[PDB]
Amino acid sequence: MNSLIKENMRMMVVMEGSVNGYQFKCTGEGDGNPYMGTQTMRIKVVEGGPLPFAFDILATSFSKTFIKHTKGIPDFFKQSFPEGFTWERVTRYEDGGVFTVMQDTSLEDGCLVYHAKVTGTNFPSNGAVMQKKTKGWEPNTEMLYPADGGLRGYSQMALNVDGGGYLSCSFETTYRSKKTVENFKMPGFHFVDHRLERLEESDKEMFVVQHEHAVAKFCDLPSKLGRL
Amino acid sequence: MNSLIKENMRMMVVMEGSVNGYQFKCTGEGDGNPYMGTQTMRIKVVEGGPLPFAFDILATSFSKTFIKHTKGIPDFFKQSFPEGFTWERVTRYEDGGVFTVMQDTSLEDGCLVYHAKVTGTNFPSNGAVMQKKTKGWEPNTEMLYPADGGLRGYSQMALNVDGGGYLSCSFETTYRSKKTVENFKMPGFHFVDHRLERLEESDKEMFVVQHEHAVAKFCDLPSKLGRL
Repeated sequence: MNSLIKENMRMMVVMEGSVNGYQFKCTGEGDGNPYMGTQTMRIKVVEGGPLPFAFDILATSFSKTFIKHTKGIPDFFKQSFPEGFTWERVTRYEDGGVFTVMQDTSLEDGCLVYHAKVTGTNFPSNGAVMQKKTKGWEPNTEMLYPADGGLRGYSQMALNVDGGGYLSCSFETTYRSKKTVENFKMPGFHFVDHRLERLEESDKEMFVVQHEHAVAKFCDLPSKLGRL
Repeated sequence: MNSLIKENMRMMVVMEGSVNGYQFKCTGEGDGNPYMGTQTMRIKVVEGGPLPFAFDILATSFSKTFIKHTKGIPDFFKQSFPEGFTWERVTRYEDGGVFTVMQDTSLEDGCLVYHAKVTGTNFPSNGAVMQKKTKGWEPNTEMLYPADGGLRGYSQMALNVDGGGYLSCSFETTYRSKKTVENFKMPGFHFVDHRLERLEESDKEMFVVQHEHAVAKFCDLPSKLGRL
């Protein structure tokens, strides 16, 4: 309902960085329905492939404009255009892996443009990520509230691994709008349900197709205090 | 649908421990509708009151039998009777407070009986908890999966504070059944939505009434992979 965010939008991304020292670069292009909360991206590893670590640890770093907003929840991301927004995140893994990201989101000639700078370290050589024994993420519920002149999110995610168990992680995200705070409506406390899925891959994950469904919502449960 | 867990059940609790060294003891009694996911408890501070820290940090330690289970999710807790279950948890606060709990849940003469041993430390003297500037929890979504011969949960919660912002925390819980694993159905990966609310208080929180609504569920979002 921002005139610049159409019911169908394209996006492209460049990701550069390293994991455990292993330098790489990826590019991607995709499209989605921003108001329906759906999107698809086709990603290529263009430098350093095939990568010696699980592509799953990169998956959350490739698109916040495509969240369906329900109930009365203002859309931090769609309201930000044309100025756009940034996000920064630190993910911590249960077996010691760490992944840090700085992301810029812009709009140019009608297409969303993403740059992600990423740094991963301390993934154990014996672990599912460096042995490529990982098998995709579960859905998850992000918890958000305004903080520090931006929007803070907190996430906890479970990564399936070979044999049938899970590797957990958590992250904190700080989302920042390039539009001045006086010129958009800030949301309050809310949730975003996510379901990040891999649809296709080839060539030892040198090509990956990912999809996300995402919906901003309140907790569905009734309240004894008349609270959202 | 365990014959020992009736549609209305009573419970009683004893909590003993300390926070920042401050010893205390609480007792409580309540009742609820286990299959509806609702419960109410009336709690008294019987030693050490009035407490010099926010009662809100004790709130999650006072009842897992009262979760409404949807879809196909076996109920770890209701299946455990008559043997019962335990839980252990470590909560970590964003301003450094830490709270550790060991809990036993039994059934005696038709009433649920809880014992919670709690230890809290490193709450800052300047913080909302020790200045009693806290104003109740937001709802939250716990993420669970079987692990270590038990059920693991991961939670992240936001505590309202005076002035309008939040103090965040996270915790990991290990739930263990006293019934042998061969004799009940273990759930898979799932979520529990919670809404823990304070309804009444008196006497500088020497008396507190709390309510919880809790529902076990899958993520509501559609999947491109035919997954729950």
